[PDB]
Amino acid sequence: GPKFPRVKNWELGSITYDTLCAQSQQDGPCTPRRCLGSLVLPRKLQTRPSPGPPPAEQLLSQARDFINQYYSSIKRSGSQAHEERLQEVEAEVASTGTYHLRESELVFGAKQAWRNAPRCVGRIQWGKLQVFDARDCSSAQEMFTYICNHIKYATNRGNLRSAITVFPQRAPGRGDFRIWNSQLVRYAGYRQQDGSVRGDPANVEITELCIQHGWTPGNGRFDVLPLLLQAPDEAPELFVLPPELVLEVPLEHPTLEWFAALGLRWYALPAVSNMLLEIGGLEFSAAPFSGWYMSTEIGTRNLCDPHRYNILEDVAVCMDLDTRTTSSLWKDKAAVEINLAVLHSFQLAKVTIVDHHAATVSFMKHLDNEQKARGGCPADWAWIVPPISGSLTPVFHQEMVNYILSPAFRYQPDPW
Amino acid sequence: KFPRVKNWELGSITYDTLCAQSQQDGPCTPRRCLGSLVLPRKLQTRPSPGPPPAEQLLSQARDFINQYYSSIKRSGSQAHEERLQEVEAEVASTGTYHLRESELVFGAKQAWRNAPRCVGRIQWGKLQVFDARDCSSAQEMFTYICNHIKYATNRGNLRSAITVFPQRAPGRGDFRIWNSQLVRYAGYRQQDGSVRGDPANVEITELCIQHGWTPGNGRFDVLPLLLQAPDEAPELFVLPPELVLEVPLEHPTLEWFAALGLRWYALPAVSNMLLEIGGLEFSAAPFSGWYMSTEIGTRNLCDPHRYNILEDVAVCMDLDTRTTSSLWKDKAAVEINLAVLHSFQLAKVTIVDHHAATVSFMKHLDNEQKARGGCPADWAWIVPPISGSLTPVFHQEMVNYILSPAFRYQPDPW
Ligand code: HEM
Ligand code: HEM
Ligand SMILES: N=C(N)NOCC[C@H](N)C(=O)O
Ligand SMILES: N=C(N)NOCC[C@H](N)C(=O)O
Ligand SMILES: [Zn+2]
Repeated sequence: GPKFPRVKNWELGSITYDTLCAQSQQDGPCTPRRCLGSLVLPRKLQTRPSPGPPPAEQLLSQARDFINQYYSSIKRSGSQAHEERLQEVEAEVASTGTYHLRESELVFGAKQAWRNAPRCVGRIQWGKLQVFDARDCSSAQEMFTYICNHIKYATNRGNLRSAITVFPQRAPGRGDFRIWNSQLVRYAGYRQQDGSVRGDPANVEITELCIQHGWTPGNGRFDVLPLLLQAPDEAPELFVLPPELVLEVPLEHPTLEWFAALGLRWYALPAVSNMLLEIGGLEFSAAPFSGWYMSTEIGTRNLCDPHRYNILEDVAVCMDLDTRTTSSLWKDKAAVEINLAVLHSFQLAKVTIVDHHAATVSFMKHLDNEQKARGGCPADWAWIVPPISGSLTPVFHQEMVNYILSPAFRYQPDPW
Repeated sequence: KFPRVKNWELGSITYDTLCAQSQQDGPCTPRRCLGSLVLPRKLQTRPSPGPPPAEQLLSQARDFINQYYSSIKRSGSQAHEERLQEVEAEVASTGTYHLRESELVFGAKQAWRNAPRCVGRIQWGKLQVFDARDCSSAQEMFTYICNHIKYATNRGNLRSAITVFPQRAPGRGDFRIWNSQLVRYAGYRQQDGSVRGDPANVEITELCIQHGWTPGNGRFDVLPLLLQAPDEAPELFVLPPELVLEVPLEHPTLEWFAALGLRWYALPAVSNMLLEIGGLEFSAAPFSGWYMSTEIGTRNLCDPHRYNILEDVAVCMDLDTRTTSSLWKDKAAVEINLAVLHSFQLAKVTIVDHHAATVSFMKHLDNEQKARGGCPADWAWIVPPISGSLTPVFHQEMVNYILSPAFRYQPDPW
């Protein structure tokens, strides 16, 4: 039949065609010979640093293209305002080499970039995003203030609200605005003497970087790291977040009274801050965004991954499960009780959280919405399915097509 | 060119060079990835309007022969050069050729090894290959099938096997086994849209009745086989009950579990795939090994469009079915997978849990890295349907491609 990817839902038997992928202008990692679709960081999603300004011709088309998406969203394609804005963009690129977005355009692309994120299962909220314009920012100290305002608004005392703060874009012959940390809120990872790590092994490099930059270290599993904010052509400056601004949740179990005594906890606000935001060819090297957690992110990946808190065994022991044999499914039993702990603790502290069931069910609804609106939705299957109970969620049975659409959130090299 | 692969749990890195030997294309392109698609019309070996191009067949043939002689280390020997002569001579005159039993045995093991969606490929060298290429009727097919079953089952101490029926011939029909597996439970579409038994088998259950089978009305009624000899209507054969080992499910601690009347067969024998070796295609080549507990406990019994027993168990367990946040689904699933492992273990029937299975797969990945410089894997299929990140494979990046010999999907004969 149709000349587009046929996509099927095995639970429902329903069929759809993805026509939206025709819009993709950025190549992926796969070729007809092999699928490189399980690679976390292929050199097809990552945006290398451009030491020199993008070729005027290529910037122009990415820009002309973005403006078109913008006007189509307001339903003024072909209009005088549309054609004028186009002439205005090339005029600016012609004399300066780059151009700038209007306030409403930035808000559009930012929402669009989230909307285009293949690995995000919470895109049913894509329209609800508070875009804080911070393109006026000119110092690392000011970045700190904006971030504190971001955390305050976004955290909203446990009734979290999605938001992103856009700092100045990459400008030729001038350094980038960078947040060295991966997230605004992270736990320190201390490299022990015996070789191990106290805290979060993931954050070991940044922890040592903060120390080398004047940070006075603590020695706990859950120490919140300080921000290492960087302004153009200046070394990064260290800033310590006010404890009152960082809302955390002490984990406890609804039935297993001893879970509380484990001293486990997690911060309520998830804010990626190392990702690059690309809109119409313009690159925003620092633009932290945040929403709310899905239970499995904390209870399974963060707490149970081998290379993270790895608390699976400790909980298994407390539960008195046979940790000597795999066929007892002690890893399965503990993980379920740990996720149940994250859910219970957050629901008690009145902090926002969504479980993997409700989360995937809502993404399916988002998929219907997008089929009607754009004829498809770029989705990364391995990332959409929860790290536990996979086939128990509707998304598992949903085939997905993955591709890159702009605007978008891309990975970028570490500033060091 | 050569994909840099990484394991995020150990931070180790390897370059897959084996992908360079892939000659068949997948559904992916640089514009988009379709790797999560179960069966694209592309890879699928559908029927043909005549005999395959001699040029193409000859090249896939010569290639395979090269593989075999490399395997026995006689690459270059007179026996190697004379087998190429025989194949060239035979293709040039008959438009096809035939395989020696030994080569077919090497092909089948290599087909399994190259299967990207198989997590148990560590056992790839251990395969009993029954040469059934001297079959001329459905009745003979059935006797060969009963032989395969009786052997593979081995009173519960399961062994991996494959029975290879006559290859495909241009202008002639195909030897086909209509059932997707030798052992399956019936799916009776009841009046009110409901489905008694296994929903995934509703169509084949109907085909059997259409062909004269007298159906039951249980949830676990073993289906009869519809075997088809070339250009002939399929025939109905009922498997001898003694041949079909089944395991009654019970929980080690939940006494009421048994009362649910749940059970599942011991032998997983896929009978609808096509085995291609050196350009030749075997439309009927049922193969079997043993179950990984998740296939039964999670997928077969818990999938929405399958038995879908999740809620029932949840209620017996007296869980909070009101909200999704009480994780009742996850809780019921873990106990269901447990009951399976207990039952198959109490009954002395081979079964491997997803933890043991994936650990062995990691080991296999290692062996293959040294052996052939890579290993095609379909991440979504290798990672079990529950506790994904709780297993070593989840944290392993994988490269997926098509190597030959290979098991391919094929159209339904009806
Ligand atoms: C509203 C709540 C949200 C939920 C529950 C949600 C959930 C998730 C989850 C489960 C992931 C997987 C992360 C991982 O496995 O590391 C993810 C990824 C992602 N989300 Fe969302 N998300 C939310 C909000 C947002 C917002 C507000 C943005 C941006 C404006 C966003 C952008 C992304 C991106 C770009 C990724 C990719 C992460 C990566 O590549 O490492 N998400 N999200
Ligand atoms: C030794 C015991 C074996 C175990 C534990 C094992 C396990 C598995 C599992 C869990 C899958 C995925 C099944 C699904 O999700 O539907 C699979 C797929 C498959 N296995 Fe194995 N396997 C074994 C033996 C074999 C043998 C003997 C062959 C071939 C001669 C084989 C060929 C394949 C193929 C081609 C697939 C893909 C199935 C499909 O596409 O539907 N396996 N196996
Ligand atoms: N936006 C959300 N919900 N998460 O984004 C990534 C958060 C990361 N998986 C973590 O667990 O910290
Ligand atoms: N070879 C093995 N183990 N299985 O292959 C598929 C069998 C299928 N998962 C089933 O549930 O019957
Ligand atoms: Zn792909």
